[PDB]
Amino acid sequence: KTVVVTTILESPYVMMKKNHEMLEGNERYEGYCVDLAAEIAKHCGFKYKLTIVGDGKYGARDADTKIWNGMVGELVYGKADIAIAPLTITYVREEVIDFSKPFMSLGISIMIKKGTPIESAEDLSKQTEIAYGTLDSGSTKEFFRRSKIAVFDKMWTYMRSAEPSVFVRTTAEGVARVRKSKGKYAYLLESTMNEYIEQRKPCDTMKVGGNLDSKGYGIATPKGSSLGNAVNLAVLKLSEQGLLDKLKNKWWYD
Amino acid sequence: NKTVVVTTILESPYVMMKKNHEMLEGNERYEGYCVDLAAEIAKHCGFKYKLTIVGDGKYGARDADTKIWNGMVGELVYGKADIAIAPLTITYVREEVIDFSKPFMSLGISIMIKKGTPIESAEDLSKQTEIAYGTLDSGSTKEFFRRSKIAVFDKMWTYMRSAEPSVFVRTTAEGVARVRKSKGKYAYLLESTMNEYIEQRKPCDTMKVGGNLDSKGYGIATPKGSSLGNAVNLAVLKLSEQGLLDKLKNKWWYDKGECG
Ligand SMILES: C[C@@H]1N(C)c2ccc(Cl)cc2S(=O)(=O)N1C
Ligand SMILES: C[C@@H]1N(C)c2ccc(Cl)cc2S(=O)(=O)N1C
Ligand SMILES: N[C@@H](CCC(=O)O)C(=O)O
Ligand SMILES: N[C@@H](CCC(=O)O)C(=O)O
Repeated sequence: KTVVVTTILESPYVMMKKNHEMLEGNERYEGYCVDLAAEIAKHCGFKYKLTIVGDGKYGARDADTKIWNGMVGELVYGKADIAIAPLTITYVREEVIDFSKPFMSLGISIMIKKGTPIESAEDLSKQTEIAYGTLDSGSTKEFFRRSKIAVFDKMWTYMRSAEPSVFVRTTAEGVARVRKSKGKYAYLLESTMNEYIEQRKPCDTMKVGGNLDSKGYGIATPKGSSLGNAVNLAVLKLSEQGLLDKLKNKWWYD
Repeated sequence: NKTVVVTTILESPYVMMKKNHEMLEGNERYEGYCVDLAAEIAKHCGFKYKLTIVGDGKYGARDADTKIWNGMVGELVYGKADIAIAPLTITYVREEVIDFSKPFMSLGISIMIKKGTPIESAEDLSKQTEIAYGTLDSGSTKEFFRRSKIAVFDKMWTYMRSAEPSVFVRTTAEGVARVRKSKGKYAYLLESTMNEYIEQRKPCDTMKVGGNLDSKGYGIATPKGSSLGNAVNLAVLKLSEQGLLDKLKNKWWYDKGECG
């Protein structure tokens, strides 16, 4: 009767507390999604255990084996009962799992070293001095692979063959490359993470131009889960009480 | 298979009467964002449909006494329509009685003023009484202020609910006209989508001030347990990821803007 929640280490959604080595269970973690999980469980009235996804991935279907990895796979293959994390609502995912109404908005955004002469995605697709890449096994990478839009298709064709790999396993990994590469690398990531980094030291990164798309994160359940309805209503309630806004302010507090 | 009844509402630029509507019939009488959206959705889910303007011209609220739903929500609840394709706001009380797809457009509650009006925030409105302000009836915006426990919004509700004469309007157009005619003495609380649209229409004498008071979206609504729900939801996501929804908003908001 304990609900297994799958989630992922991603600041400021889920982070390890200081001195977590002597802590146990859910008390090991803090962040936006940790608070969110507590509020949902309170409303739906269930006990839950937070577990970090084994592979540290969000969820992608390996075209070769047609096997889902990451948090999506955990739901699909019955390892978890619910995903509470910055998991992007997409078409391919909605085909295999259920999403609640979005609890937070985001768009794919460009992260440049401050001062970098880039103002748009067109600018990136018209230069080769500055490199660019995305996170592996995520919705951002799938966006460019699938985009039949002019600029985005060009950006993808460069990215898929880039040597060495412009793709990273973690968001933190992509952050460093923008910083190290002296303005020769632009990271493609979601505006939420981008806006978060923009506020943190050494404050040398910059969100540039508008978002490339418009979407949201949603709480995910296995298809035909009895938990789905109550969770969706919980999210809506929290939104209308303004609690989602206060959580955003709290963890993106400058 | 049967012709699907679509309930919707005459709200610019979502559903508008074509210039030659009087010599047109069926769905051909109408044009707008939601009309194009309905065509796209129907094509993917492979159904034929008939657009129907909701009888009472309301979005949907539940009578406190009779517990009866009006507007487009009522149409779905009592089985008069199979689907709603309109700027219908996703809310908690509505999700309890009908289903919504994932949102196809984002909005927040915003403030409309006549240009030059000394108001830059909702707190500015709550602090004064010289400038009156209100909302649309039978809609999600009015329910927001009625239900809010946030001090400034509750202060605004306490004012609005007892204001004389009534600061509430029956249509968006009535609300816009009231802003334009009141010489800066009326501000209108409406959804950012509507606000931004009007901002681009002649006489170009209004504007949106401050940030949005909340964050939500419009969704395609179906009766609970409808078999159309899944296909429609998937269709909305597909159109979103193809960039179709962004192109539709550009077409109806800014591609024909009249204020430069
Ligand atoms: C179709 C649908 N769209 C457009 C939007 C729009 C805004 C937000 Cl905050 C979330 C979503 S989503 O993730 O529910 N999905 C992609
Ligand atoms: C909870 C949920 N929230 C926060 C949001 C946020 C952004 C958009 Cl575009 C739509 C919605 S909604 O209408 O699906 N609903 C109110
Ligand atoms: N939120 C994304 C991961 C972040 C990214 O791909 O940039 C997902 O759900 O796949
Ligand atoms: N979109 C609102 C109506 C407009 C408003 O209330 O401002 C609704 O669905 O109730």
